[PDB]
Amino acid sequence: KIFKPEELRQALMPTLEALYRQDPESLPFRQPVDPQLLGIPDYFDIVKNPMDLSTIKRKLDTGQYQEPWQYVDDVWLMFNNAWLYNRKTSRVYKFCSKLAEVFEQEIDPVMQSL
Ligand SMILES: CCOC(=O)c1cn(C)c(=O)cc1Cl
Ligand SMILES: CCOC(=O)c1cn(C)c(=O)cc1Cl
Repeated sequence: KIFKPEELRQALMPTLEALYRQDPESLPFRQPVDPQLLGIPDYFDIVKNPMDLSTIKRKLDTGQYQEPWQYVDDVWLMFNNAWLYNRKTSRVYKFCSKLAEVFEQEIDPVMQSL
């Protein structure tokens, strides 16, 4: 079996809600990184394809995903960007690692139900 495109929001939104529920860990991920505002002006020199929770949520609300892998792909893009840009000792890097642990715990039982 599969999750059809029209089933994606109902099946996958709880995994995204679980990320948002992590506070403070999700806070650096809720909106697109604004390099000038955040005092990290080299961000787009390092990160080629930004991704954040608000973008994923909009795509999941508005039918922009056709298959589960596309949602999962954007989530890992968001995490990988943060592990790439931020130092291993940094708050954002460590928050990213916590969110990834939460994501794995939430997405695995959903995808393994198929
Ligand atoms: C996936 C449900 O969305 C949230 O849980 C959520 C969404 N936004 C846009 C927020 O700013 C905060 C939360 Cl908690
Ligand atoms: C809202 C504050 O966000 C950040 O400070 C931040 C977020 N991300 C995802 C980064 O990769 C780097 C920073 Cl500095």
